[PDB]
Amino acid sequence: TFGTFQDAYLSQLRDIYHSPEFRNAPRGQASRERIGAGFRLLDPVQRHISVPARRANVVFNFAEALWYLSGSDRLDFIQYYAPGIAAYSADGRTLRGTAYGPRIFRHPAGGVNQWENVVKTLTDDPDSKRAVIQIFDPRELAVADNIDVACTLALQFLIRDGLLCGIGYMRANDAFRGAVSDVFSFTFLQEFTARYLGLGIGTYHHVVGSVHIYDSDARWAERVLDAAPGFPAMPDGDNWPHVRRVLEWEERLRTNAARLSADALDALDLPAYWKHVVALFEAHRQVRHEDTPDRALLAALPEVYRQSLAVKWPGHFG
Amino acid sequence: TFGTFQDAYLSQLRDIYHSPEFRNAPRGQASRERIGAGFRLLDPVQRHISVPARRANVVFNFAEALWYLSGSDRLDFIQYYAPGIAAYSADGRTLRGTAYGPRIFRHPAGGVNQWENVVKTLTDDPDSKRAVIQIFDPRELAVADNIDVACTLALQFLIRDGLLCGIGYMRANDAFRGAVSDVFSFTFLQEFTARYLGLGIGTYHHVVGSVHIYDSDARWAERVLDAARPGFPAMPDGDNWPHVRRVLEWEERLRTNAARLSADALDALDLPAYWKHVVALFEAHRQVRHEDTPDRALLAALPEVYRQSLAVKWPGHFG
Ligand SMILES: Nc1nc(=O)n([C@@H]2O[C@H](COP(=O)(O)O)[C@@H](O)[C@H]2O)cc1CO
Ligand SMILES: Nc1nc(=O)n([C@@H]2O[C@H](COP(=O)(O)O)[C@@H](O)[C@H]2O)cc1CO
Repeated sequence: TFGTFQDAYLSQLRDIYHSPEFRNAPRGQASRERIGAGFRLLDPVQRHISVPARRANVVFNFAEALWYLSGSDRLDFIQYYAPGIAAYSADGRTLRGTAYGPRIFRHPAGGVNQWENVVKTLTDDPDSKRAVIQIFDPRELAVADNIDVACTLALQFLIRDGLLCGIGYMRANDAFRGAVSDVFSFTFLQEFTARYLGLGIGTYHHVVGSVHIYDSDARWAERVLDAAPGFPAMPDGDNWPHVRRVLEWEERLRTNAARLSADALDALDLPAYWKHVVALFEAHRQVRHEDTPDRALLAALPEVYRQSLAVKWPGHFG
Repeated sequence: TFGTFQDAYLSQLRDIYHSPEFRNAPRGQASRERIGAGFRLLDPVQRHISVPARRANVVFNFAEALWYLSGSDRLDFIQYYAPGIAAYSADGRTLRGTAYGPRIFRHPAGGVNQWENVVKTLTDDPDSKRAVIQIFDPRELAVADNIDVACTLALQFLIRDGLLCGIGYMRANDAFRGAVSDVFSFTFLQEFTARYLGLGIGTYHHVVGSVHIYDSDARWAERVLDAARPGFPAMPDGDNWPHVRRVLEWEERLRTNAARLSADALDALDLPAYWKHVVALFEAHRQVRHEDTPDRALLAALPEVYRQSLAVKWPGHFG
């Protein structure tokens, strides 16, 4: 049990690095591995990694989470934030097991909106043990040479003592890279669902069949291990309308069809929390489309976001 | 980490009974509960509970595991061994989320045989992290007033250092009743698959979202904790499918009382000893359920673990 994700993250990293149960190479990828590893987070909202050596990218974090909420399988959206992700796209325009959006909101086994069913289930029976969103699909193993098989099995939500608790079940997780965005996204969905239901946030449990550090990340992992402000709360109630507007801005900014000044960002008809997210996308637009870094944009952000930007793009925001 | 399932079972039962995290009533069923609970078993073949006050039923345990291997959703098969399982059947004919057989061998999503796909995946890439059998299905929550939603999410197998390791992921598990048969069946599947692949048996990991004791079982759970050996036999090496097919033939004939076998007939069956003993369990159960003469010579030839289970479960017949 840990207070924040960062504590759990570093502890797990040091477990796998120092005492791997196995060294092997699934699909030719040499790794240090532990089996059946998990942890419990007391404050899932504190979901960010702030160790400068890790250079955690809060823009990608929100982008992935919102990509999931959009229900999209499209590569163009997500690869703009994570260029290496195209390696998992067979067709060069969609992602398959990597795209959790369709798994949540239109699962290929029946075309089911599981999020809605979870909400209904917990509304009809608050104590329910059945409120599960399945991610993995039985057909992913049926075809050979599949380059993108879902590594998350399911996400479960439970209301306990008036608080929404979350559990992520994974068959496999990159403990150094992927875990950072996976735990961010799962706890983001947990918080989002809690606000929708009018509940407080409980604990988050993470459990994984194979947790591993790829040997190709060993140097960077070592640098993070040698190294050594609060994440803001999402506003109460139904955030879908705000998410819809944020997604409109995301696309306009990503395609460089529009740009927002510090004053224009503050003028947006959005809660402060979501204004800052759009601000992250404007900052990312400045990077990607080589536009002038706005220091006034930077100064208005929550400190956690300022730090992430300054460390990730020090030439722009340092 | 525990050596045997009994050690893990008793430790967990004590945790939930005496130190529950929550008290609630999902679907109106008052319970003591802990969230995010699991264990590791170093010796998954030792999968049985022998505490007399628990009255663990080894015949049901094998019947459930074989019911799964048969790929069947039929109620008639399984309710013969566990009459109370009828409560989860909406049609009096089949089970839905309780029936893991079809989920494994012809999953609702595509009709996929996931066991075959797991074996192929591990054959092509021994180190694979992908060898998962999905159990749960997204349509189960879309069924209005569903009385039988799968509580197992998935089973995963990994080949590590020449051993097959197993992981059972469940959204919910009854710590008193269900856990006994679930861990039996999952470790049975694990062993069966290891033998088929020519591997030794690795660790078994059990991971559960909600682990609970129902208040209706509190008195019995207390008797077990207040009350608190011989080894469980190993399944033969190699491909056991042919033996399983033969055992399922005998299972059907004995259950329907369409056949019966004496102790000497059982001993002379053309099966490995391990599987002969399982057929004998079914013959013993037939004697009980169809009111035939108990064969004490049958009882005497069984492994001690099975003798004990029969003696405690049916003391009037085998005590
Ligand atoms: N969300 C994810 N988390 C992750 O940790 N991964 C990583 O990508 C790997 C996919 O390779 P396998 O299908 O061989 O497990 C996982 O083992 C895991 O290390 C991938 C995704 C999907 O992009
Ligand atoms: N294999 C099983 N193990 C189990 O432990 N169960 C128990 O049956 C309950 C089913 O009710 P829910 O769908 O409300 O979780 C589970 O919570 C669990 O307590 C049921 C089955 C299938 O009949």
